[PDB]
Amino acid sequence: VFHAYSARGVRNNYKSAVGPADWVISAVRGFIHG
Repeated sequence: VFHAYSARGVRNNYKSAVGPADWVISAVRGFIHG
């Protein structure tokens, strides 16, 4: 399909994974200095 979707919802769901992404990325950069 290519209309029944909702980009405004897909992205809105992405910004979510971004929340924890800070932890994951934080652990990466945090371990780098480890």
